[PDB]
Amino acid sequence: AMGKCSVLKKVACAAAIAGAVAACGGIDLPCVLAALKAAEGCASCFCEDHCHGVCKDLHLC
Repeated sequence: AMGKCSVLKKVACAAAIAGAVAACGGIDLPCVLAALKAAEGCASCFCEDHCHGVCKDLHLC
């Protein structure tokens, strides 16, 4: 899903969620989502390519 992340901010979601993965230790989708969820809408950028197991659990896609 596009999310609250347009084409330009699709380049910036990696930075938005980056602070969340950095909080756990890499793309730990169930982990970063807890912190990244503050970015209501760019989490959708995060789980976009990670649309699987936990993403459905993450509750995005």
